[PDB]
Amino acid sequence: MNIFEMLRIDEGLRLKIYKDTEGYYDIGIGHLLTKSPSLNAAKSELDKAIGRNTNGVITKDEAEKLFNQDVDAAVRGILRNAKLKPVYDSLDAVRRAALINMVFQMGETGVAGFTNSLRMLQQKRWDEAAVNLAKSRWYNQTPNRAKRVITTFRTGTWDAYKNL
Ligand SMILES: [Cl-]
Ligand SMILES: [Cl-]
Repeated sequence: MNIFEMLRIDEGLRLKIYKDTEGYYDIGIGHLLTKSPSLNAAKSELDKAIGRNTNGVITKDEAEKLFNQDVDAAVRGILRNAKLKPVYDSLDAVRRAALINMVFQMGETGVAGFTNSLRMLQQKRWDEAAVNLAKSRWYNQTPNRAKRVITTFRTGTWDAYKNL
């Protein structure tokens, strides 16, 4: 299992513009196009992202390309963020993948806001961090997904994902 495989399980794969859990427009493997309510705004961002008149549809390759850019950007965003980098550098490989998952999902800014949890993770207080992470809108909105990432941070293993 690796980050790619992990996120591909959590986000799925759709080749046509779709609404995410929050009502925004995405395409591919959780690639956010626009937060705006217009399908046109979305088709426009989409063609601009792919570099061609897509007409709301892309291929698998195209989806994977966006995905690759999105993971890379997540990592790069963690590394340039003053609150995140330290956390990330203190973690083992599996748990680093759990932090990238939350960043890809919610943005660097969103994550950096989990101040108390970040500190606990940094301290290696697994169970405490898990309980703290759970007290969030994130967990309440997408509990199944949240449970997987939290277990990942709690255990340092890919158990929540083996079987999927
Ligand atoms: Cl893009
Ligand atoms: Cl969920």
